[PDB]
Amino acid sequence: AVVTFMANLNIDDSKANETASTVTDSIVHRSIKLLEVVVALKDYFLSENEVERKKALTCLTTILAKTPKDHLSKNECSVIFQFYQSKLDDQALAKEVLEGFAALAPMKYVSINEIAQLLRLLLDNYQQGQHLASTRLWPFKILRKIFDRFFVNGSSTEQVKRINDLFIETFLHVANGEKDPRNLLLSFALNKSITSSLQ
Repeated sequence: AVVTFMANLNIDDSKANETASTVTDSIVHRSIKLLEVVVALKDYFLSENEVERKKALTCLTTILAKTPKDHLSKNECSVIFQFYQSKLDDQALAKEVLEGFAALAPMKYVSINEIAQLLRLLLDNYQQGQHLASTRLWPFKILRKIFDRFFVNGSSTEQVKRINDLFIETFLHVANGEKDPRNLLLSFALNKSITSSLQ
């Protein structure tokens, strides 16, 4: 418990990769530290300033990404809640929760409805891609992972069909405003893949 507390105090000093490796190794080895770290960080971002909130969220997303193999299904479902109420209550920090969605996506203990709730909510309240280069850049990343993991027809379309059609408009949701080449490559590659993959 003391190790988690000192790591959470030191991350405020921006130790960068020093604390990330230690926290991820501890989580992997113990496989029970996820609840301890989330409850320890619960009051960490409770402060009014958004700086503390995003500094906690970036490391939480990093440690979630580095440990996607093992995670409780009920805990997995509980993960989404605080994130989308973080979307709803506060703004100007949703990018970190976008990398959080990208990190929690590879987890395969997701119910048929929970992934449906994710895909429905991710574009509705936020409306990603309104302005600024990165805010329109990350949505391509998150859609790339969500396509590569489960949206692709790995198991045909026995129960995924509901996402398929709507996916079209979210790809259209952030479009007609990309000028830097890397977003252009993202759009071209995803469209080329989706022409063959999608029915």
